[PDB]
Amino acid sequence: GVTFGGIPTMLLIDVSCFLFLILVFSIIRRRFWDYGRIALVSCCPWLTAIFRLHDDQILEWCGEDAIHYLSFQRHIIFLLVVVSFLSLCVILPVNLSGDLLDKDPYSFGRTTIANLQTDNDLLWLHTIFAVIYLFLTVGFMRHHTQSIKYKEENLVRRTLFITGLPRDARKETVESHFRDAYPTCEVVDVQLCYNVAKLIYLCKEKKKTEKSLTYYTNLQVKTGQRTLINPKPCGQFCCCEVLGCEWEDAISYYTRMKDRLLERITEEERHVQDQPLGMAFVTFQEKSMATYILKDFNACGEPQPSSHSRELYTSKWTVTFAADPEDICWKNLSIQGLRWWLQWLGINFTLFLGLFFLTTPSIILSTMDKFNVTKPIHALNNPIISQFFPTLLLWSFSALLPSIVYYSTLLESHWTKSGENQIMMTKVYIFLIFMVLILPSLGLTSLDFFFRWLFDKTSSEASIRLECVFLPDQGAFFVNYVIASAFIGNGMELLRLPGLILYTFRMIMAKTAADRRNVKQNQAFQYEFGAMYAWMLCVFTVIVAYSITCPIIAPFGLIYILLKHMVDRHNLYFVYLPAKLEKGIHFAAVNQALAAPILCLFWLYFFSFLRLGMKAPATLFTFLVLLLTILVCLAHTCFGCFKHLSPLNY
Repeated sequence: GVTFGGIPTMLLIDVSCFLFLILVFSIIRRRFWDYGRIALVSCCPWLTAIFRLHDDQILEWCGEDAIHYLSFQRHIIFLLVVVSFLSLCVILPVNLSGDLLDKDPYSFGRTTIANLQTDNDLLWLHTIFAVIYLFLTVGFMRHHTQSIKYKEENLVRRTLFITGLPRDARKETVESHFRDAYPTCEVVDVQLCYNVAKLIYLCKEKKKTEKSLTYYTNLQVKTGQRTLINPKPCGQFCCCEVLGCEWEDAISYYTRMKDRLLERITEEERHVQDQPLGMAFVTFQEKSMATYILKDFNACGEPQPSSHSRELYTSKWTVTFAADPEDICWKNLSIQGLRWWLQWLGINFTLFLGLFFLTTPSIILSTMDKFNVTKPIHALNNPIISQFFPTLLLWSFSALLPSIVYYSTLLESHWTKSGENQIMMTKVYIFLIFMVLILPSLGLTSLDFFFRWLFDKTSSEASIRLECVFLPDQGAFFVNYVIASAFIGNGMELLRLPGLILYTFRMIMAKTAADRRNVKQNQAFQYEFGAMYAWMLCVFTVIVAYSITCPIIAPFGLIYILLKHMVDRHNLYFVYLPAKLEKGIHFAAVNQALAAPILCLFWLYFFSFLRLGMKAPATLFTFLVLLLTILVCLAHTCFGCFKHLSPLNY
């Protein structure tokens, strides 16, 4: 646009959408069955509960994982404050002090690294600031890691989760082994695991039926008469008497349902003892001896046999440090061995095969156009559904692709919630870093095209795609992306429109008023750390990568992180029941945060390669910094994934 790269108009549109979303949420928060405060049922009260909520209140009402998440967000806020100061006060004047682009005062290109000549000997300032950004990111994330570790030392954990037991072991034999082979440890109790998933589900259904029964008994006794109900999907409505939907006594119906639940309960009680899960929860009297056994097993095989060794297949065990009882997924704890791995290689391999060729909405849409999918629509339908259907399709594809990557991890079974969240964070962040940042920056549309251009080796007339990175339209595109994530993205995260749709569908498809109450008290679910970390890290990566190339994205990134911190302080309390995950997802998020300074260094290395060329001083300096910061971080990942093998860690 003729204005500042479309930033004024797009910012006005996004802030208007944010205000409208705030208005809609303020209207619907308590009216839509307390959807905006759904975790509390499991003068703006919601707006003043994020500026008055202390950290001690959050530590109690949301867990220590929420505290770690909010401390990470606050550290990112401070880092972005420092980055915005440095950029806006040094790099932006330097970029504006250039004549390589048009002299229009209201021009976005003037505020980019492309405005400076190759012989200005001032791109050294940009490279030095890239190194400074890397150092600042490392320092702030190490401060956050120090904060996590002080809460990671005790953990009051003494239970060890052992898998690989034969389906013939007993508590007596397990205790006999742990006594005969390790005389210095005091075993409290061994809890063999059985396939208690259907049993738990039926127990929960029985409890819900019990609450419905007591509701319809208290109501009956207080009103002096019973209540008519119509058990059928969408049976509350259509008061006209029709066949199929009949009005039947509530007390008798709920009593029959409770009796059937009880018969299934006792049948599953009988049948659950015949399906051992080949696992055990051995809890010791001291974390010292628990860690001693953990070092004995996982740190090197097992160099201490016992009398009950062959009968237990001690060499086949996999002793872990266990997890919180409420983060263990007994529903999908029953898949082991070659399974969960055939499923992993059937889910994630299919996802990789699909995404490798259809990573972006652009390539997905262009495939449809080539295969004459949009031809029936675009035959002759007036200009409206011709210029608006393709853009409507691209937004939809964005959402759907992120969401499919997400669900391949809501699948994958993932025995523990902490294990599910860490893999989800890794998969979603890696996919987003390519769908959002790398491929659109380079002008590509899929990972197949990315690797075809790379050839896995520097060859041919390359380094032309490395100009779409620094055009004064890619920078404005990502500035507008950060603005949208700041206002539209955070407004939609506050509103939770798809969740509201599903909640309304569940409520309307409820048999009775008691059935409408069990939905309200069970709608709230644990906060999706990892799922939210990946999005936050993706936007942060965009901000940092384009913080020097275009020193205008920094204030908008600061605005985005402030608004996201507010929205997450709101959602962790009014919504999103507390989660008890292992303190490893936070470390993984800290490790994945360095990809943003790494990609900033990549951007500046690309610029140096384009202008000064290979073997130039600035280019070689940036390349050396990139190689060092990647090897240090890569060796930092091969350290964590192999730390338990070191006896020093124990």
